[PDB]
Order: sequence, then structure tokens, then C-alpha cells
Amino acid sequence: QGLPRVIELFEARRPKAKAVISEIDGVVRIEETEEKLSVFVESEGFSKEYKLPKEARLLVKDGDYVEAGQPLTRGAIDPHQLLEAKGPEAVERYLVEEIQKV
Repeated sequence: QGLPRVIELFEARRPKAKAVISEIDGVVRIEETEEKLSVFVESEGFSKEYKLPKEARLLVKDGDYVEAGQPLTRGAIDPHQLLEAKGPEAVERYLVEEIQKV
């Protein structure tokens, strides 16, 4: 994506084709009707229902364990959501590596 991707990173914009990340650690449970599609990240005392469009490529198959801040869909991560999910060091790592890819 070239120079626009770099600008999008240095400006910390929320990208348009944004991946969906998990807000908590937990276990995946896909719930796929032929009309709608959702992913649950469930833990001992928390349930996280992420309703996403039916055409989203998942990085996560049913039953996997995910860290808080791990991507479930494909695409670019919103840096502010990553910061809230996972903290400063992870956002630095992601910004540096994503800029260097280009």
C-alpha cells in the first residue's frame, strides 16, 4: 500500500479495512449461521460476542485460544484498539514493523 500506508501509520488513523481484535484473553467459539456470522471469545467469567460481516476471513478457527489484542479477522489493526487491548510496547512493536514492511 506504499506511501499511503506509511501516512496512515504515522497519523495513527483507524484504517478502512480494519481487522477485528479480541479485547480479552479467552477461547474461540465460532457461531456461523448461513445468514449471519459471529465469534465469541469466552473465558472463565467473561463472554465477548464479536459480530462481523459474513465475508470476513478469520485468522482463528473454532476452539483456539487467543491473547487479548490478537487479530481474529484479516486486515490492518487499529492502533488505538491495540493500545487499549495490549498496551504501549505492543503498539510500538506494531508501528515500527508495519512501517518497515513498506
